[PDB]
Parts: sequence; C-alpha cells; structure tokens
Amino acid sequence: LVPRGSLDWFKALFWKEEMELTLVGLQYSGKTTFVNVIASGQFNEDMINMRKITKGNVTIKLWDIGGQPRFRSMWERYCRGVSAIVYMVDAADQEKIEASKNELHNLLDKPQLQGIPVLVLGNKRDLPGALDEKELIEKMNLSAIQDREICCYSISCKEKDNIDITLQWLIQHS
Ligand SMILES: Nc1nc2c(ncn2[C@@H]2O[C@H](COP(=O)(O)OP(=O)(O)O)[C@@H](O)[C@H]2O)c(=O)[nH]1
Repeated sequence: LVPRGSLDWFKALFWKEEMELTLVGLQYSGKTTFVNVIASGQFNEDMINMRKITKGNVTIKLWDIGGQPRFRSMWERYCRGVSAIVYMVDAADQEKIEASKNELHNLLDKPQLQGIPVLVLGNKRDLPGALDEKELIEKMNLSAIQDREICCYSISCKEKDNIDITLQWLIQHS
C-alpha cells in the first residue's frame, strides 16, 4: 500500500506519463542529484554534455547550460518538442545567481522553445540563507517572462523537500 500523497506515490504517477522534458541549469545546481531522487536511483542514460535519461514513458534531456559555444545552438534545438523546461538553480550560491538568470533568459529567447512552460527550482533550500521562491522570482527576474507559463518552487534534493509538488506540476504539464 503506497501511502496516497507520499513522495513514492507521486514518483509512480510521474513515470507512467508519456512526456519529454528538459532539465537544465548551471553545473552544480543539483540536476544529477534530482534525477537520482525522482528516479529512485534507477534509470537509463545515454550520452548524445547532453544526457538522454529514460524511465517509464518519460524522457529527460539533461544538460549543463553555459557549455561549449559550438554546441549551444545544438542543445537548445534539441529541446524543441519538450512538454516543459525544468530550470535548476543552486538557491544557496548567491554569486552564480546572475549567470543563472542570464542563461535562463537567453534560453527562453529561442524560437523553437516558444510557449513551453518553465518550472524554476531553487534547489538546496536546506542550506542556511538559501533564497526562497519569492526571492528567486525577484533575483531571476521571472516577472519579465510574459509569453509563457512560469512557476518557481523552493526545493531540497538532499532533504527531499517539495519534490512531491514538483512531480505534480510536471504531471499537470504532461
Ligand atoms: N546541501 C545540498 N546539496 C545538494 C542538494 N542537491 C544537490 N546537492 C549537491 O550539489 C553538488 C552538485 O550536485 P549535482 O547533482 O552533481 O549537480 P549538477 O551538476 O547540476 O548535475 C553535489 O555534491 C550534490 O550532493 C541539496 O538539495 N542540498
């Protein structure tokens, strides 16, 4: 009996969805850690920087943003058709926020990606002084993003905090 409403409950629901997503953000933001949590440490991975993660009916295109200039266009074009963009931010690394913001805004400035919902995740909320979702909406200038649905949650992969509401949001955007 999988406690209804538990994290395992949402994980099960999530993986059965036929869904493509991109998971992208600066290196060290917690993207690999996040996949490991939501996939319960079991998933398929194929290199394609870019990783194609598969589990259930779900495919995740995982990549670190701000990589080689020659591959940037290729990675952003590889995101065409996804149901959602999940943008991971290290909410406790104040000095990387400006780079994180600028890469997000440059990404959402790409044509093939028009209208795709974005979920910004302020990861590492467990660390003292980490930005909360209100502060991140502010520091990331999320209000400037007007041609799409954008949402922002404060989460902890380490303490498995708000991972459930993240899965629910993703399921809603199948
Ligand atoms: N304190 C804390 N550390 C985290 C959290 N999530 C990930 N990390 C750590 O951040 C470091 C980089 O994480 P990683 O998943 O490799 O980031 P990636 O480069 O975006 O894939 C690792 O040491 C993780 O354990 C979190 O929620 N809290």
